[PDB]
Amino acid sequence: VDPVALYETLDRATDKGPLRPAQEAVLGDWFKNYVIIKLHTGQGKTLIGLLILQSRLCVYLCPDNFLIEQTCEQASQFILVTSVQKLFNGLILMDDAHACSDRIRDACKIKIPKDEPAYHALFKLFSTELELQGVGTFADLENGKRDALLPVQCIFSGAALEIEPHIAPLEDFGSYARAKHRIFMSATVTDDSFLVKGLQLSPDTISNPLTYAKETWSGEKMVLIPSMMHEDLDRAKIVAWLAPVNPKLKFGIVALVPSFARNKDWGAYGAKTVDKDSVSEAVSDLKKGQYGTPLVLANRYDGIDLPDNTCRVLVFDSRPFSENLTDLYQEHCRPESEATLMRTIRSIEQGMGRSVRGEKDYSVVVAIGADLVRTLRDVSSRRYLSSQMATQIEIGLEIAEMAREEIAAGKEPLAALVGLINQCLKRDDGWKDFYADQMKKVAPKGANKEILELYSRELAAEQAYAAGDYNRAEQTIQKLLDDGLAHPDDRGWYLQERARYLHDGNRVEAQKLQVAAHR
Amino acid sequence: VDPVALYETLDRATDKGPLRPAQEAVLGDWFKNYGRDVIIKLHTGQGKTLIGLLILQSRLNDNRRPCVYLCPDNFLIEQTCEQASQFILVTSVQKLTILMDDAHACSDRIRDACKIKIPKDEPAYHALFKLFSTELELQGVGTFADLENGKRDALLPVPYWAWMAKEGEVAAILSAAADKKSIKFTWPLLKDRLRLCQCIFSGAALEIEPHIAPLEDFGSYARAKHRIFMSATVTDDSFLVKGLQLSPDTISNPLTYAKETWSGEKMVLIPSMMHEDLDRAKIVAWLAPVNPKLKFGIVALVPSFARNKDWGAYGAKTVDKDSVSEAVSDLKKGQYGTPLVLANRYDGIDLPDNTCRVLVFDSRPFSENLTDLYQEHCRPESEATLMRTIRSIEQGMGRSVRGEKDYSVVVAIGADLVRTLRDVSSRRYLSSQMATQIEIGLEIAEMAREEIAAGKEPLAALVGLINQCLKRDDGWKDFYADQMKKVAPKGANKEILELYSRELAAEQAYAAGDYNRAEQTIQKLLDDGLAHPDDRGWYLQERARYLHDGNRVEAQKLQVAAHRNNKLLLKPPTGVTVTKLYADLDATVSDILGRLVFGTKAEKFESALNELAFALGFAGERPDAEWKEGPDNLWALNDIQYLLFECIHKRETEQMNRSAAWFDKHYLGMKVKRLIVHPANKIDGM
Repeated sequence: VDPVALYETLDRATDKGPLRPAQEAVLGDWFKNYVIIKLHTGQGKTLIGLLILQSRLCVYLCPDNFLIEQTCEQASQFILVTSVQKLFNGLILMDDAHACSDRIRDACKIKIPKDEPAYHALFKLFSTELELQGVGTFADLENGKRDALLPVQCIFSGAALEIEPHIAPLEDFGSYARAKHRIFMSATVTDDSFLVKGLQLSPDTISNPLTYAKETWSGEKMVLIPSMMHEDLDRAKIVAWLAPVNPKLKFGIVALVPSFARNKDWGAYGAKTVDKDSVSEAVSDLKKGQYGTPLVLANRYDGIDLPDNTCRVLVFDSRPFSENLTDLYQEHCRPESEATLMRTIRSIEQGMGRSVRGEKDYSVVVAIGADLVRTLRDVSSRRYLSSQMATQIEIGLEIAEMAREEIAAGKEPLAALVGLINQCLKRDDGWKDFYADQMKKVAPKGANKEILELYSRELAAEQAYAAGDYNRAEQTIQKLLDDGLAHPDDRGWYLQERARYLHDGNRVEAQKLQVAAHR
Repeated sequence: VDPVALYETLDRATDKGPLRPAQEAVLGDWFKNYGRDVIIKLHTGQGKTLIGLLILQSRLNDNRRPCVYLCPDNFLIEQTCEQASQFILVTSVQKLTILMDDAHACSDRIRDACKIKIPKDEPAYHALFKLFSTELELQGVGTFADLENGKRDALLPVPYWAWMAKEGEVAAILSAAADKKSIKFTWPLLKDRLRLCQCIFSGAALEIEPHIAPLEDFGSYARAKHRIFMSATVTDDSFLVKGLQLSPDTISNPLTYAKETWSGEKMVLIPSMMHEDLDRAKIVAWLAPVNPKLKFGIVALVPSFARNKDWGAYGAKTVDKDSVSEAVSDLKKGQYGTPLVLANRYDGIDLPDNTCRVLVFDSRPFSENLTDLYQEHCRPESEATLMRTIRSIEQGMGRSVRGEKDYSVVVAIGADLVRTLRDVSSRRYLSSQMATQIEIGLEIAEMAREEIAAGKEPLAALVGLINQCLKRDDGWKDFYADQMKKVAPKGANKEILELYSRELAAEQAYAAGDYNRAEQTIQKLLDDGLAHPDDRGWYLQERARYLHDGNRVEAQKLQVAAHRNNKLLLKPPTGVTVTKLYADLDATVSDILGRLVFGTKAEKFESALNELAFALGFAGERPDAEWKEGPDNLWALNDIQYLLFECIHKRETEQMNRSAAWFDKHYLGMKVKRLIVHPANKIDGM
């Protein structure tokens, strides 16, 4: 049942030709051998997925329900697909593996808020581990605010009662771990080094992505970082520019924004401030040419398809801070740690994977905020980023250089920004060929072996602490520091991690470690 | 610029893959060569829109411009260049360096646009009727009265000698009618090229047409710098020589894909060769009333505007070639309750995927052109007649597919396609694809007979076979997947090309005034022995036809000899004197039985009432069509006994008087039984 040849048995629509060359190859390499099918989206990952889920003659998986009833239509234009909220139980394929890692993370955080009565039983019951330290800062959480940590496995914070381990406990999804092996998919822009934290699977075959030999470069992403062109284009200007209704544009806007408070900046101009399934409405009307109203989504940097003129402009408004509070509290506590940089970058990259879904596609991405700049400027963070991303980012940086040249030539920053968006929109060949020259810097890479190993140790520390063998966690962090894998601040923070692993043991050693970290 | 590499520079929509293997091979073959004329064939969905546009883009960017694809109709001007959004100049053929699609369809829109048709309502009919009132009578004393009484399909020519003798009077009468919708579009052409043409009368319309469509007159296509007449692999490309003015070379070197065998699916049905309880009288009872179950479009194709009545009475949506532009779009929406009905739409509609999974093909496409009916009268069995009817079969089934894994149910039901698709000689005039697809259609028809032999309802057997193509049946798919291995595309038979090219050159020679060079070319053809002896008489008429402009004595002797070979030809006013007169048998009698029914179209009725003599073994003639006076039908029952038939109101009483006087004049005192064509029996009628 061979997925390179037997594709010619599909009584496909008149609009459907052969396979891509890359599909011919990757289907063959799957077939001869059988993991991350890194390909530029628009190499027909839908078709690759459905042809593996034909060669299994066993089902798809995807972020969340809104798209999946739509995506099954290609089993009509060319076993039944299903979303990931189903089929698993606690006791093949997947798609957009980091984008769906957030959905499978939020399904771990079954928090319940403090106005539901269960907290008032929880707060006194759990008190024996937290009251001994927390009363020094009981202030925000006495009023129900979320801004305070509770100094108690799972984390606890001043907001809701919160079943949230540091790693997402997605192991409570059973058959995910049990099948012989299962293919993923992921755009080549993905930093798949995060998978061992985002999806827990182990470093080895994650380091060998299935890849066409000539797999190279794709997606005309004009990734504007206008926070490195001028402060006249700092974040507040774009909201007050692209949020109004403007049906005179021939393509969709969308905006991706960090919090439900900032819906009051975009929505001040009447944008369609949807929720996590009414997005279907504004995306479908943007397909149906209703280019009038910018769709806007809070804290959903992921799991949206916007092929071709459905979006030539995505506004990536600000540096993400998660739907989950532990991932936020660590941003305060570990401000230049590897964990914080990779956790942010894994979203910064995924928050650009929406507005391109074709191989020859073109797209403005505007990604803005000086804190986002602080996260993307560092060469170490472009080391975390994929080399396709690192190149596309650096091309974005060169466009910001040309934009600063234009402004130095006296061009008003918003009129230069309109000009730049004109270049990508109107297929300006002097821009397209410039971009084609610049793309020769692209080459693919495997997952980063430096980091998969450290994260397997950190992950193993979490599981050993969970498996009743805190001693093996002590050995893991000792071995980690002896190998020198920690960043200079983590050389302090790991004493607090060790202490958290040891507060169930001899209380005094962990206490001395915390005192040694507290400074 | 290079069409091998150009494809990957396309800003193509996310739903579009790479360049196909067939397209890339064929575009190597184009680019390593032509980058003036060459045919192509390429199966539907091999992307002839895509191929056509990589070529026309390729030409447009090396500044060799303008160059244009033709859509076979006005409907498609949007549906084609939509794929300049999904991936330039384009236009409908009725609006006109031109690199075709759908070669026979684009031929025919170039012919029917170049053909006068004047209906009985307008004085333009009656003034010409007054003009030719003597010579039409002297070509059918009987039939000349059925024009004023006005049966739709009584049919008379005006002879070449009549036409040339009254040239300026016709030109004056119809210049005085140059504004009418019956005349307006054709008029800049045939008002000048009079003598090359012929003119034919019927009791509902009259027509005027040249024997070769006047391509050289065109503003653009006549002066083209390159062409490539792409067509579906279904087409027998042999007909394009005269319709599109090819060399034999151009058609002889087609750029098909080097490893092509078969692609595209048509479940061609011939229900009239399954059972008579499945011929057109059965299929009448089922298809057009509204049905709730259907998930796919249905289009009824009928030969002419008068044939709408049955499906319209059952209630299918009787749109026309203009108003179809709505319903064909609502077939994409979901209008599946009510089928369309289209008259004479064997060409120019493209119905991809579920826009049509069922198409009905009612009857043998006797043209919107009287010229082809009267050449079916002059030459009922010639190569030209068999080609011009077989070609319309080969086009009509090509409506309901435009992909390669696309699929379709062309239901072709005619009682005369019985006496059309059977003959292997007639199936010479097909591509190897279309010939094989038709033969698989007859084996499929036999399998429907086997279902009826399993006692199943014949219509339900059709609904079953419909299911076997709707639901991608393992049976039909593997049955086809076994049988089509026999095929690769043909070139063309040089014997046909050379014959047809000499026919063309004879017309062009007479247009040059070299009537003698045309005449010699015809004699040369007969000395090469290619034409069957029954076509020889038409060629003697062809010799005489041009010679009448200046060598009337030999032309008259030739016309006498033409009449001696085949009497249904034109007969001169002087010199000629009246001389004294199992399944394939089932099919041919069924074509006779299908026409002899009382009140049928008169030409069909009379022709069946002549052929019925030979089906009964008598020697038959049509004196009103042969001797041009006297009875419409006359048989010798033996050399002393005869049988006679004649076409109740006042005016019809003249006919039996004249035909009696003719018979008593030429066949003096011979014994006869005399009949009149009426079912009425008071004022034998049989």
